[PDB]
Amino acid sequence: KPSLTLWLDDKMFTGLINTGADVTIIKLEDWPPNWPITDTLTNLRGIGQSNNPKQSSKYLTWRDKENNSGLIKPFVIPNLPVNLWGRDLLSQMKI
Repeated sequence: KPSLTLWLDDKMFTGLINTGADVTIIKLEDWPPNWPITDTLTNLRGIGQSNNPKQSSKYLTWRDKENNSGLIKPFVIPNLPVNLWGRDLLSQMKI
């Protein structure tokens, strides 16, 4: 399958598996507005400073449906049409 549903802290998210990227990206529309984000100067692949990318301020706990768990600190961007799981997350999971 091409997509994966997981929990980040206390919310479920679905996204495409994006093993080509080292970092995970959540679309701003799915980002809970009470969760802290901070502007990032990090140079993301394919994303320009003018998109004003942000990063989760804290690490989030991820869980899968088997209660395997880890931590990721995803980037968050506007006008992204799907959530994209990167290697930061995928290398922690049994796949």
